[PDB]
Amino acid sequence: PLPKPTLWAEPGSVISWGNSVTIWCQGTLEAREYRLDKEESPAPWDRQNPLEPKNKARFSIPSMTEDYAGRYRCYYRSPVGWSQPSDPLELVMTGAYSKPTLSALPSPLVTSGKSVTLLCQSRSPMDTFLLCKERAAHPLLCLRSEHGAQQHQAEFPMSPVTSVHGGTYRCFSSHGFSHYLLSHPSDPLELIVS
Repeated sequence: PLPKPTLWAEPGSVISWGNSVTIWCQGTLEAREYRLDKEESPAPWDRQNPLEPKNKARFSIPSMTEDYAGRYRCYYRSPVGWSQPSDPLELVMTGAYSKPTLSALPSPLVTSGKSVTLLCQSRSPMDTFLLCKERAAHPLLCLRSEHGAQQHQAEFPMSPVTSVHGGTYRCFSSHGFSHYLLSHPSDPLELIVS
């Protein structure tokens, strides 16, 4: 088997509508041709006669839209044949829906040891809500509230609240059936612990 190439995105896998992202696939110097499949799209989604140095291929997305969110796999051909496919790359878009609101009950000012509930609310019916703290770069990996029935809010109970929980939070809403399409992030909520 010809070993799979490596795939990544710059700046990364979470891109706001209208912003730029580049998908990079790196095989070897023996690569004669790179191809990218997008999940659920006709194959191949794109292709490149590498050059480049034939070491890597660049797939540019100048202006992100919902048509680009989802997963991608890269495979390449050398004189020997076709490679195994790369691990899939998830490309998440924010801005598919209006921003939700994020608030703290009873207050974002919390006494250490007590509890608080963060409330994320959406105008559009949503079944998935994600609560992310500062420095969380991958919203899909954040605390998640999933529901069968559509909702207009999700609660994130936090207990106990201590110094470590202090910081800035944002929430996102989505539908689980299109989980790579997120709302705009909510305005930031600063949790202040005393």
